[PDB]
Amino acid sequence: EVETFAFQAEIAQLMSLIINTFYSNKEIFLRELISNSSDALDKIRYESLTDPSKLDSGKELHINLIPNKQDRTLTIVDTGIGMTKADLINNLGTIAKSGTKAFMEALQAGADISMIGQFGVGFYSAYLVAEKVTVITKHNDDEQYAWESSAGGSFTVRTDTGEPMGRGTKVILHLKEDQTEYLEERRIKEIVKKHSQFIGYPITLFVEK
Ligand SMILES: CCCCn1c(Cc2cc(OC)c(OC)c(OC)c2Cl)nc2c(N)ncnc21
Repeated sequence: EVETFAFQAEIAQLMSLIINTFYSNKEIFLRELISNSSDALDKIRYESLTDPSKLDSGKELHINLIPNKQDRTLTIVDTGIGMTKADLINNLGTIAKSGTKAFMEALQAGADISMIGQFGVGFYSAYLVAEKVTVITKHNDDEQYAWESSAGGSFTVRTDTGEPMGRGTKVILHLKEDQTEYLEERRIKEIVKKHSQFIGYPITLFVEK
């Protein structure tokens, strides 16, 4: 069964703001996702010091950027800690609620959208460039799941019967028609070099085709 949930009002409201505000500097969505991945890889690495069995789902700690012009997707892959079902449905949105208030407050005071990351809600910057985001994730303690939202105030969760991923997270950005620049190799390299040059894991930019 695919299950459908309502975002908290405040989260829905943030997402509409990100979709609706005029803001040209959309490229910062990629460092927000990569930094989420880097945080997630730090977590698993730390947890495995006191529990080496946590890496039985895979030792390699890395980030892949995968463009696909044919599906119009950019996918951000990591082998970090992953998320559980309770993360996806409840936990993450509960934390996200206060970062959302603070972010929204700071924007009136003239902070700008590029600062979303300081408020723990940088994931939603994905909606600057994506018409739909699909999140595939596998935590050690749990099953593999697919979360997916086109905003509009709802999200879905189902158990994923697709490829098994070992441990980690794929964020599949289904790009808006006029955002296909983020599928171009030189563009991605440029942004990674500009905003994400000091990440402590290998980041592989896959090329087509
Ligand atoms: C915000 C901290 C943790 C959530 N998280 C995120 C960011 C994130 C945050 C969310 O809430 C604020 C969120 O809920 C809609 C989310 O969706 C599945 C993701 Cl994807 N990315 C990763 C990742 N690559 N690996 C592990 N955990 C992640």
